[PDB]
Amino acid sequence: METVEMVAIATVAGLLSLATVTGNILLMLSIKVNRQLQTVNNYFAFSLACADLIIGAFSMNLYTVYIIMGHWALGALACDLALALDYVASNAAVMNLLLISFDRYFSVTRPLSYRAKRTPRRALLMIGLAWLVSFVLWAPAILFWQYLVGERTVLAGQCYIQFLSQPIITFGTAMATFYLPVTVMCTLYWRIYRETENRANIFEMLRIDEGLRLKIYKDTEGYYTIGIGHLLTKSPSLNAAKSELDKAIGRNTNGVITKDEAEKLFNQDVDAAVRGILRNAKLKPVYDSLDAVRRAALINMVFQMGETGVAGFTNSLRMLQQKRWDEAAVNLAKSRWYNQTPNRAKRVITTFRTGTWDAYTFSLVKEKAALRTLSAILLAFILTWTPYNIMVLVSTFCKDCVPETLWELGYWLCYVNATINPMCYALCNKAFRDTFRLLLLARWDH
Ligand SMILES: Cc1cc(F)c2[nH]c(=O)n(C3CCN(C4CCOCC4)CC3)c2c1
Ligand SMILES: CCCCCCCC/C=C/CCCCCCCC(=O)O
Ligand SMILES: CCCCCCCC/C=C\CCCCCCCC(=O)O
Ligand SMILES: CCCCCCCC/C=C\CCCCCCCC(=O)O
Ligand SMILES: CCCCCCCC/C=C\CCCCCCCC(=O)O
Ligand SMILES: CCCCCCCC/C=C\CCCCCCCC(=O)O
Repeated sequence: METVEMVAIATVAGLLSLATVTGNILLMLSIKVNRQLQTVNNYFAFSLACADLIIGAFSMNLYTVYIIMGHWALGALACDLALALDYVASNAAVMNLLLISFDRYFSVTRPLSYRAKRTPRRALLMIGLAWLVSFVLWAPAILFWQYLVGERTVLAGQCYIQFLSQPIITFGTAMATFYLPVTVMCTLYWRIYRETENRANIFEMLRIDEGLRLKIYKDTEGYYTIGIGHLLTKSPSLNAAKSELDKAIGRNTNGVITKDEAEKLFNQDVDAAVRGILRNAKLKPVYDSLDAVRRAALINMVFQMGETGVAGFTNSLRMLQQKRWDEAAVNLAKSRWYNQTPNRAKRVITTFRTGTWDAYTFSLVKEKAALRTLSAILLAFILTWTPYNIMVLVSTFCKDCVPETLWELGYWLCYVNATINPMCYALCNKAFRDTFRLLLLARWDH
């Protein structure tokens, strides 16, 4: 190729590599230097940054030299090893995105059961298996295909994957590395968004009715409580309540906690309440029949009265499962509950009557940094890997239709995912953005 083309491509690919190596190092150092970033989900982000660092420093630079030189000069053994390192790191990134998606899925859908298992030790176990599965699946086929076929069909001065020669096998790998992971992650995201907004509404409902307290207080029984009726301990000690609070959050709070930390505790209490409802033979048929809004009004009653208290409304529960909401509203209002808390009872009864949030006046979806990051890193994956996967799709129906140049650009677009991944964290998380700025200004300072 021309000397002018060699300089132009080397500069663009070089600057892209520099942006990839810098961004993923900044992401890794951020989790290392900042304690507030040292969360179980950020262990997977560190693992993803490791895969993206190989892509930036090794894959990108070595693939660009291969295109510029127009041939492979390092030999057949260096070639297959280079391709093995490349494919395993690229798949490890996809596996890490699946780990981020599943962790976010189980922590939102199951805040009680899953957070018993959500320790850093289990995150490290899942990270290692993800990297090991990527290796066991792609490296043996990359290196030993030539021995199983009986010949190395890749010429000297050429470096490419031998088993990806036929377009149907390329499509097979595309299904396993793109089409199936994307489908799985999208289905997981629709469930995470629906669950998050559903739980938020229960949180905002009880914030109006029961009340939210950021500091440790004593309940009616005299036990230390926090947030929306979250029991810390039954022990008559302030320090014991503080120790149990620091255990539940993971930091030295010393009495005071944030709204988001109180929401985390409340969602464990919602899971504990729903566990009791399904285990109660008198509350299970009505709960299964009610919609998301009317289920929350039943949970509201469980948080105030208790399991057996709501079960006392034999007449009312029967009319709610029969979808006769005007009838059940009359029986619910004619009780000791309505007389004790008239303002709260009317709001809950109206919720059962209408099946809407008109009694409370609710705000739109508060898209938390974690939800925004997941959506950004998933869209980043779809955007950068779509060109190559469309080329694979047209390759199956069109033999040798895709030119050498297009494959080279489609390969380079897949690597751009590694460049834009730390940008997604910076754009969605304020704690990452500030640490990125902090580390960059600290590096410029000698
Ligand atoms: C480092 C290196 C050196 C070379 F000489 C290469 N030759 C060659 O064809 N590649 C490909 C580059 C793209 N990569 C993708 C495939 C889709 O999944 C994400 C990774 C597969 C190997 C080479 C890579
Ligand atoms: C086991 C891990 C795999 C890594 C080992 C593969 C060998 C890679 C060697 C890289 C040396 C860099 C030389 C740069 C010139 C490239 C010239 C070319 O081949 O076109
Ligand atoms: C050729 C080089 C390949 C190296 C890949 C190694 C596999 C990556 C392993 C995972 C890194 C561990 C992630 C957890 C770090 C915790 C960060 C912290 O909070 O201190
Ligand atoms: C775990 C780290 C291992 C990485 C070591 C990399 C060493 C690669 C060395 C060069 C291999 C060249 C061997 C000659 C192959 C034949 C060349 C040809 O087909 O023209
Ligand atoms: C021959 C190709 C060479 C490529 C080497 C890089 C590929 C990574 C391979 C698998 C190692 C598995 C990583 C396990 C480390 C555990 C890290 C942790 O979770 O703390
Ligand atoms: C950031 C954007 C910059 C993009 C840089 C990459 C530019 C590469 C573009 C393609 C030029 C095409 C090269 C000519 C190949 C001819 C092969 C043929 O005739 O089939």
